[PDB]
Amino acid sequence: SATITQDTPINQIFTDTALAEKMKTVLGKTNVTDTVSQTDLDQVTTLQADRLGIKSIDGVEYLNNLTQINFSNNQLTDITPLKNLTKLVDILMNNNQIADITPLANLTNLTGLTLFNNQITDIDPLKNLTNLNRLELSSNTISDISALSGLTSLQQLSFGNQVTDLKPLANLTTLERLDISSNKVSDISVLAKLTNLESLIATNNQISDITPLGILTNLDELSLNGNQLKDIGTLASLTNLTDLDLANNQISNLAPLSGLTKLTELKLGANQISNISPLAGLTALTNLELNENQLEDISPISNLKNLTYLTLYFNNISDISPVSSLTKLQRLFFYNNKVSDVSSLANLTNINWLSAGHNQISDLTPLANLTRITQLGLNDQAWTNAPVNYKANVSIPNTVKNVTGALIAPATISDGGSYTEPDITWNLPSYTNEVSYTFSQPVTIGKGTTTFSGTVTQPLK
Amino acid sequence: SATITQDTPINQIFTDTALAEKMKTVLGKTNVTDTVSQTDLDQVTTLQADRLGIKSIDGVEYLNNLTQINFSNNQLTDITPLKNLTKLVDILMNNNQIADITPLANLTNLTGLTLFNNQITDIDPLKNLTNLNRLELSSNTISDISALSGLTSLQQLSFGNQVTDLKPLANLTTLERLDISSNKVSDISVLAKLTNLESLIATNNQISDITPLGILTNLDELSLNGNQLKDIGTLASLTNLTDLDLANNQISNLAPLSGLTKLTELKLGANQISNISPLAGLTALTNLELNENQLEDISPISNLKNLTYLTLYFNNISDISPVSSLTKLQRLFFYNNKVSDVSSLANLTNINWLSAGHNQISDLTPLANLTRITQLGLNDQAWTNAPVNYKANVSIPNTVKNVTGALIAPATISDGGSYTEPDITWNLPSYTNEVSYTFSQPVTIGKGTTTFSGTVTQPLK
Ligand SMILES: [Ca+2]
Ligand SMILES: [Ca+2]
Ligand SMILES: [Cl-]
Ligand SMILES: [Cl-]
Ligand SMILES: [Mg+2]
Ligand SMILES: [Mg+2]
Repeated sequence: SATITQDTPINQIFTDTALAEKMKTVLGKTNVTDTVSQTDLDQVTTLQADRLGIKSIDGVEYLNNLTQINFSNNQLTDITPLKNLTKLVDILMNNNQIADITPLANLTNLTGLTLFNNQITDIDPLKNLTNLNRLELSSNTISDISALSGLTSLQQLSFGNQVTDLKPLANLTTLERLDISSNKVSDISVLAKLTNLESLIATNNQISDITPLGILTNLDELSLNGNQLKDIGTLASLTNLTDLDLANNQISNLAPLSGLTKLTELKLGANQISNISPLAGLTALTNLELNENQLEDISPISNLKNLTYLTLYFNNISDISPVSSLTKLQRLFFYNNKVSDVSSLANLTNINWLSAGHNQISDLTPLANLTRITQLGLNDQAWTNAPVNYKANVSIPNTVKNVTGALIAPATISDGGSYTEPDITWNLPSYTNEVSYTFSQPVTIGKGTTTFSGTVTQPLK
Repeated sequence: SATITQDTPINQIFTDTALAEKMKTVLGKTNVTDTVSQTDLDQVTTLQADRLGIKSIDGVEYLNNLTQINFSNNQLTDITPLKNLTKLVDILMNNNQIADITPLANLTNLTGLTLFNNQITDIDPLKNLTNLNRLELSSNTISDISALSGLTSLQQLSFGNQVTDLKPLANLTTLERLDISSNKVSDISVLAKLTNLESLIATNNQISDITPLGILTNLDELSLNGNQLKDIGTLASLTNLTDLDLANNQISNLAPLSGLTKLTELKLGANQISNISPLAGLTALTNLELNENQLEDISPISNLKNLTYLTLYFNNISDISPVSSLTKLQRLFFYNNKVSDVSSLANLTNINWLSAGHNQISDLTPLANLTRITQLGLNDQAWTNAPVNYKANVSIPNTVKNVTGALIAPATISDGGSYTEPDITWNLPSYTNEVSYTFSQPVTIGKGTTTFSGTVTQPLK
C-alpha cells in the first residue's frame, strides 16, 4: 500500500534494522516495535541518517513530507523508495553503491543532489531536474553527460570517471565550480563558454591545450595536475588565481606565472623545471611545491617570506641556504638532493618537519637547537670524498658528527677495514680503487626522531 | 600475480579509486599514478580507511605486513583480498554489506573482529579463529552459532538476528560481555554457565524465564527490554546491577528490585506497574523511566534525590508534586497524565526539558521563573469542569492563564457560543448536556517554546 492505514510497528515499515532504530529515535519512540500512524510519519521533514550501515531505505516512501535527506556513507543500492518523495529539495547520498538513479527522475524540486562515489553510469534520469544548483557525481562511472545539457541553474558540478566529451556543458553558463577530475578529457574547449567559473578542478585527465581558459578570468582556483601540459602561456591571463596546482605535467617555462601575484598556493611538483626566477615576485605564497624537478639554483625562493610549507625533494640542489630566510617555514622537505651543508638551517626555529634523507649531510650540529621539530628525516646520506692515493695501508678520518658534536662510529666498513677514532683504516694487499664505510645512528631533535645513516665512499688513486 | 614485481602505479594495484587515493597518502605519494614497489607496500602495518566510499579492497593483498585494519562504513561486499593477510590481529569492518566471510578463515592471529551490521549468515568460517577475544556480529542474519563453540578466548561477543539456539555458547566461560539483542531467543538456560558475565544485552527477544540468570552475580549491566518478562524474582540475586533495562515487558511486581541499591539507571517503561514503593530505596538512581504504566501514586520517587532524568508519560498521575524535591532533575516528561496543578514544579530550577502535554493544566504561572528551560511541551490539555445547570443562557468563567497571569482567550467555542472576558457565554434554545471551548496560545519559558492548548468541557445538568 502507498499509505499507512493503521497504527503499525516501526520495524514493519522500515525493514532495514538500522533504519528502524534511527526512525525509532526520530519518531520519539522507545522501541522499534512501537507503533506509529501516518500522521506521525508525516511530521518528519529532514533525516540525517549517514554512517548507520543502512542497506535499504524501504519505508521512507511513507515519510511524505521529507525535504532534506542525508544517507551518505551507507550501503544503498536500490533507491526506489524515493520515487514519489517530490517535496525533496536536497539529497546527500555520496558514498553508497547506487547504480540506478531512475527513482530521482521526477524529483524536480531538487536544488541539491550529492551522489559522488557511487556506481552510477546512466545519468539520463537527471535530465529534467532543472532546478538543480549543486550536482555532485564525481567518482562514478559516467561516460555520457548529455543529460546535463538542460541543467541551466547549476552552480556547482562534478562528474566522473569516463567522460571524454564535454560539449553538453555549453549552455551551463551559471557554472561557478566545476570538477572534472579523473575523466578521459583532452578537449576542454567548451570551458571557454563558462565565463563565470571560479574553480576548475581537472586533475588526472589528458589535457595538453589550455588555451580555452584564456577568457576565464574569474578563476581563482585551478587544478590541472596529472595532465600533459607544457605550454602554460594562457595562465598569464588568469590574474585572480590564488590556488594553482600544476603538478605532474611537462612544464619547464614558468614565465607565465610571474604576474600571478595573488597566488598563495602553487604546486609544481613532477615537471621539468630548472629555473624558478619567475616565481620570485609571488610573495603571497604560503605553500610551494617544487619536488621532482631539475632544480639546482633555488636562490629565487628567498623572496618568498610568507612560506610555511615547501617541498624541494628529488632535485639536484646543493645549496639549500636560500631557505634560511623563510622564518615562517614549518615544514621543509628536501630529501634526494645533493646538500652537504645544513649550517643555514640553524636559523629556522619554526620548523616542525625537516625531511632531508638521501642528501650528503655529515654533520648535524647546525640542527641542534631546532627544538620545535616534531618530525625528522635523515636516512641514507651518501657522499664521495675527494680521492687519496692507493696505499697498502690507507687511513681516513671519520667526519660524521651527531647533533652533540660527537663523532659517530662506523657501522660497517668495506674491504676488511677497521675503526679506531678517528680514522678508518684499511690494509689493501691488492690494488684497489675504492673503499667505503657506513654509519647508522638514531637521533632525536626536539621531538622528531630519525636514523641518521649514510654511506661514505673513498676513491683511491 | 601474488606479488608486485616491478614498480607499479598505485591506481593499477588499488583499482577502487577511493582506496587508491587513500593509499597515495599512506604511501607518501602525491598522485595515484605514482609508482610503488613491493618494499614500499610492505611498510604498511595499519590502515584506517573507514567512511571513504570504498567498494573493493582489491590490492590490499599486497600489503603483506598489515596487522590492523579499519574498513568500517564502506560498501564492501567481497573481502577475498584478505585471505592471505595472516599477520592481521584486528579487523574493524562493521557497516558494510559483506555476506561471505570465508576469506577470514585462516586469519588465526585475529584477536579482534568487528563485523556488525553486514549481511552475514554463515559463520562457519570463524570456527578456527580461536584467539579471538572480541567478536561482533550483531545486526547480521545469522541463525546458527555452532561455529562459535570453540572460541574459548572470547570476552566480548554479539550476534544476530535469527538465532534461537544458544547451546554453542556453553563452553565460552571467559565471556564477560554478551549482546544477543534482536534474535529469536526464548531459552537462555545456557547463560547460567557464563558466570563471568558482567554485561548481558538481550533486547527484543522472546524471553520469559530469567531463572538462568540467578547465579550470574557479576552482572552489572542487564538489558531485557522487549521480551515477555513478568516474574523478575531472580533479579534480587543480582546485587551488582547498576544499569537495568526492563522496558516493554509484562512486569508488575517490583519487589525483587528493592535491594538493588547500586542501580543508577533503571528503565521500566511499558510494563504493568502500579506500585513503585519498592523503588524508594534506590537512592543512587540518576535515570528512571516509568512511562506507559498504570501509575497514580508516585510519592515513593521523592526519595530519589539524585535523579536527573525522569519519565512518567502515559500514566494516570494526578499528583505530580513528589517530583518537586528532585533538585537535580534536568529532564522531566509526564505528558498523557491527569495533572492539573503544577504549582510544585516552581521548585525545579534545573529543569531544561519539561514535557507536559495531554494533562489537565490550566494555569502556567507556576512555571514562570523556570528560565533554564530549553525544551517545553504543553500541547492538548483537556479537562472537564464540574457540571452547572442547563439554562437557555449559560455563562462560565474562562480559567485559562498564561505564564504572565493573563487570561488566554478561547480559540473556538462550541454551540455558537461567544467570549467577552471573562466568561464564555452560550444561548442554548434546545436542551443541551454539554458545551465546550478550546484555547491555543504559543508560549516560551526561558528558551523553550510550545503551544499551550487545550479543550475545556462543561457538562450541563
Ligand atoms: Ca531509551
Ligand atoms: Ca599534495
Ligand atoms: Cl633557463
Ligand atoms: Cl500493589
Ligand atoms: Mg586547494
Ligand atoms: Mg546503559
